[PDB]
Amino acid sequence: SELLVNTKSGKVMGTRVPVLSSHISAFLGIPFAEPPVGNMRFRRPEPKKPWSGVWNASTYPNNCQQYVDEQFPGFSGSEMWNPNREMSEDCLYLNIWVPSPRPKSTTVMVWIYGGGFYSGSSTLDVYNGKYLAYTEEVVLVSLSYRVGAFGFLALHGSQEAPGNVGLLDQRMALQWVHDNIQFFGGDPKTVTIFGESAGGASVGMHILSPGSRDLFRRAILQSGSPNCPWASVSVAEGRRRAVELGRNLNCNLNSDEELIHCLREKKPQELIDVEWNVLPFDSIFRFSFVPVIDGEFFPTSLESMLNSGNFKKTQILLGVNKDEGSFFLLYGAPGFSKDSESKISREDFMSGVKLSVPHANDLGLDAVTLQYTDWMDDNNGIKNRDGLDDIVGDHNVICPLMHFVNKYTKFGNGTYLYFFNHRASNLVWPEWMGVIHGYEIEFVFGLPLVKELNYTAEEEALSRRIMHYWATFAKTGNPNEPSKWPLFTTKEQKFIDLNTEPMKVHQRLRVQMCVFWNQFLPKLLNAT
Amino acid sequence: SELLVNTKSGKVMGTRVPVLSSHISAFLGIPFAEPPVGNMRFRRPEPKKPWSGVWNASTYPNNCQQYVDEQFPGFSGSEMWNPNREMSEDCLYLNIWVPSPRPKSTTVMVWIYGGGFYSGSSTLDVYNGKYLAYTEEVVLVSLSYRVGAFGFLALHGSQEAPGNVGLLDQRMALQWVHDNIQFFGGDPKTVTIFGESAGGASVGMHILSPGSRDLFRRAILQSGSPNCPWASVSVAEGRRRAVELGRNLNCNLNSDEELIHCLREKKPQELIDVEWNVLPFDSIFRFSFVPVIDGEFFPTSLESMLNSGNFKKTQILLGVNKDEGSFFLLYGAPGFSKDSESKISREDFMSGVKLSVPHANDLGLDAVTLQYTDWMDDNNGIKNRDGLDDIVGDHNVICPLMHFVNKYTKFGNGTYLYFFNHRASNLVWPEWMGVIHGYEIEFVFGLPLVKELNYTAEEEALSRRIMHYWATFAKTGNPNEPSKWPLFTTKEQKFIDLNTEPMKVHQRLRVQMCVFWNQFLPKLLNAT
Ligand SMILES: O=c1ccc2c([nH]1)CCC[C@H]2NCCCCCCCCCCNc1c2c(nc3ccccc13)CCCC2
Ligand SMILES: O=c1ccc2c([nH]1)CCC[C@H]2NCCCCCCCCCCNc1c2c(nc3ccccc13)CCCC2
Ligand SMILES: *[C@@H]1O[C@H](CO)[C@@H](O)[C@H](O)[C@H]1NC(C)=O
Ligand SMILES: *[C@@H]1O[C@H](CO)[C@@H](O)[C@H](O)[C@H]1NC(C)=O
Ligand SMILES: *[C@@H]1O[C@H](CO)[C@@H](O)[C@H](O)[C@H]1NC(C)=O
Ligand SMILES: *[C@@H]1O[C@H](CO)[C@@H](O)[C@H](O)[C@H]1NC(C)=O
Repeated sequence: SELLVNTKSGKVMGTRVPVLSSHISAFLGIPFAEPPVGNMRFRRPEPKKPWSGVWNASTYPNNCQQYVDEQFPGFSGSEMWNPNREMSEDCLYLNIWVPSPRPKSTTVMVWIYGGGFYSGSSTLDVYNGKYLAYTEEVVLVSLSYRVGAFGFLALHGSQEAPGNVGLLDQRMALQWVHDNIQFFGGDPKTVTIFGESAGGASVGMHILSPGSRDLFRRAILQSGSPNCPWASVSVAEGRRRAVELGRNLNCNLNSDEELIHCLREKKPQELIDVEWNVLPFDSIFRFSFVPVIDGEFFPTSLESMLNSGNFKKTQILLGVNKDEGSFFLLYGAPGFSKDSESKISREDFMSGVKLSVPHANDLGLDAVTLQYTDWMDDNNGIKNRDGLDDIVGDHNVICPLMHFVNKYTKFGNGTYLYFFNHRASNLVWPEWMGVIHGYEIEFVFGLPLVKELNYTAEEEALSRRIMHYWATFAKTGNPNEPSKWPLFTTKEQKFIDLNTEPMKVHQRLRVQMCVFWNQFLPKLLNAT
Repeated sequence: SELLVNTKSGKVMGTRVPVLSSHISAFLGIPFAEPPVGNMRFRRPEPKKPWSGVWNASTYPNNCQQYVDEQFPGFSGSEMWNPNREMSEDCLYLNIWVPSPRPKSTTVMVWIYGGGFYSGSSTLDVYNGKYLAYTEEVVLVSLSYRVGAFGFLALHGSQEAPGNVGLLDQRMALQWVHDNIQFFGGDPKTVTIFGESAGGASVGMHILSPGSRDLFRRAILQSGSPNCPWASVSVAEGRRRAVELGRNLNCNLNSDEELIHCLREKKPQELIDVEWNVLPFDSIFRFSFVPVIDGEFFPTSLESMLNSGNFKKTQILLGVNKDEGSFFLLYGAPGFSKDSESKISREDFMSGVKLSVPHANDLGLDAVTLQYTDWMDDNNGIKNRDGLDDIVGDHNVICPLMHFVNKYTKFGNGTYLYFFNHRASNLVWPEWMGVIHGYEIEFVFGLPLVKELNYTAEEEALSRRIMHYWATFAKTGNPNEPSKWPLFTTKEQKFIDLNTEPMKVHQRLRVQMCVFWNQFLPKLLNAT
């Protein structure tokens, strides 16, 4: 049977699903690790023990325990990101969509969800892999990994909560794909890992980590990169946050063992209830438990690894959206709200910059403020709002990505860069938010091909070329079919806009602002 | 003309090639069998029909259809093993390097490539025979043979895909050398067949097979022997895999004729795409289509043939490398990777032993684990990594070879044993891999004599003594020129280390571990 597959872990039985008036097989909820519960909470993942009998992979698995967004109850704009299954610490599963008839040995794509390392689910409707698997004939995999304290509580030195375990969950699912995807018709020598936001940062982290490099072929990074300011912390900062988490739950803090034991007796929701209290600064776009530069998963600092070419050399395709920062301001900065145009006073602009570059002294805050203010029109509310939006996006996503791409390209085997600036016709978020962080995903997963979702015909056409670019790149290392997306090179630095207009090629994506964020401000904060 | 040679099959025209500031003649691509295409796929080879006119033997022939390594695109360490010519089922050719001026009747050496019986090419740069032909004045021949399903699909009972045809390809090239090498100045009564890994196992198979014995004089086996656990299967297992291959390609499986007809209509790459899906166990160092103990090429089981002295009696020179197993763990076991020191956890060690002795029950896995674990330091990552490396190498190469050599020596006419443990100064593979499977070949073929390859002067000197040992042994049955490599005897069991230090003689190569693999574990698995 087409729905029965024999893996090295045991037999698994899928389910047939309809897609654009046709059908494909889906194997939902395949376990790849032992449930990280009880004493295994905070520990490195262990491989799933093989099972006898047939594993029912006909329904989505649980989502990992995470903070749930309740800012706009029932608003589809925000709820489409929340867990749509019951949450459970027993959440280490992967999902596979396989073309029908079963391919023999085709291109594989593995999706790694984002969510700032504190949330995310592989089961969301925008991540439904049937459209891409079907339209491009690829075997599409989506994995899961522990987030929040469960995935990233870090007490360096302890083997009980070493940190980075959520990245080790990702690695284990990739080990499983490498080892078993051939039975589903996937080619283990042609797997592309791709992800957005924290998922894109994760993809970049597996490209850097010696221990993950051999498990995949190529990579796609969407609005995220490994060196993002919110994507990692030192082992000392990770320790300080773990201790502060324990302090919030009245834990004995005399030894790592005492702290970890206490944290393990707490119900999941007790950890999530105080998670946000450990941030060191009043800040925006900062998450509590994220990867740690531990000397193992990351052998040295991310920057020296980038400088010395200490990373997987292959092809990469990556890019950013026009208004990466808007939703972080909506959710966390004074003066911004969902139902108003959010014109910002100079006072709110300034408290907004303080929130956006939490680690800066007064001189640094003045350098950012000057760089983003039009002094011939300083009380223009629209300009203040847009300037703040760009500050958040440039500092947190764009400039870190541009720095990663220029460092990568020097040693890599091929780079394709994009700038996604299409505002969807059916967007439910207000206009001031522009092309929002996460909104290129629906085009990557082909949602505009389904009539009921109400996209325009040109949006469907855009979705189809993006999917074909992503799959063609996954298959060959080049998004182009033998109008050209030019290669990004050290010298030329070309990239394309990705929207409904005829392709335009440009150069040096946000160079002006990124020289400020990647060279000047850091020098400024280091001297003062 | 020195480049024109008249053989029993027709005239062939060679090409003059430069070597170490001198020159020799090369006759590349001489056909020895009819192309095994169309309805001849899976069939025994047929002798090449003589041709009129002159055969252009100035360029390398195609390589046989095989799985291609893409784990490290462009890495020279791995690509030096991949086909460097176009692949084609039309691949049955041999290559000859002849000293200049043309010898009258000199020592002949025939190289049989390895590659686990699923890959390999006679045209690789490490197999360039000009250095050895030139430096030692031998006529050097390299043959080819079908690998993968093309060479070893076995449906015992059928004459259409009887199995072992790849070994019959080897035999036919040897028949051709026996019959025609005199015209190239070679002495047909003094031919030494030599090969590495599956090539060394093949050499041992022609020593056992009654039908191949009279076609050569002496033999050299490098890191491989006929009784290796991965080198053969029963006719029942061969049948089960052929049927499973057919099942993977939606073949009618009602009769051998139906299955074979279906398999013959498939394009080469369709067979290679699913080849790895027929292995019975999750395993490492196991290949899908290998020789079958069929009652014809091998009259009875390999072990009873060894026990009863049913094999060619002559002299043999053979040996092993220090870390035969490392690359198989890199490529197939969790926790190992090219760019890290690969320190293994106890968990990865254990899943590694399961993968390495696929055919063992739990008690057997416990016996291997206990034998290779230092219990005073069980979490030592380096020790776990090295222990696993030794398990793979001892079980797959060393102990099978030691068993073959002790059985052979009882009836043979002279044995010389070696242990190659020199790690090359210019090795591109990480340190943890040690003296890798296949890395003595470059010394046997004299690559260190070419300055541009960057070896040390002592490496050049080592290469020169190995080449002179191999050629002197091929010419006389003794590697020594009238410091001595002592004869391996039943009583003394002496062998030498082969490296840049002064020769040291030792005894009983890995006896302790090999008594475990050759006597205890098999008894254990047979009783339980
Ligand atoms: O001092 C502090 C700092 C923060 C906070 C507190 N105290 C107290 C508790 C509330 C917490 N605030 C809730 C913030 C949660 C994280 C900020 C981001 C808003 C929620 C994002 C959820 N999901 C989205 C995701 C993506 N795009 C989106 C776009 C629009 C709206 C929501 C999106 C892209 C993929 C990742 C998830
Ligand atoms: O369940 C399974 C088991 C295996 C596999 C799959 N599924 C799915 C497909 C991939 C296949 N894995 C690829 C394995 C290929 C064979 C394992 C060995 C690695 C490739 C060896 C290629 N060439 C080499 C050869 C030699 N020495 C070498 C040394 C270092 C690196 C490569 C070397 C010595 C001569 C023979 C070839
Ligand atoms: C798999 O689970 C679903 C719902 O949990 C159920 O409808 C279906 O019958 C199950 N299949 C089998 C054979 O257990
Ligand atoms: C990628 O590598 C191959 C060989 O290693 C080389 O021929 C090709 O030019 C490289 N491409 C780029 C964009 O560096
Ligand atoms: C032999 O073939 C090579 C290339 O295919 C060519 O350069 C050479 O001229 C050929 N020799 C003859 C006489 O056909
Ligand atoms: C090899 O055989 C010859 C004669 O058959 C004999 O004189 C010689 O001693 C033998 N050598 C060995 C090592 O058995």
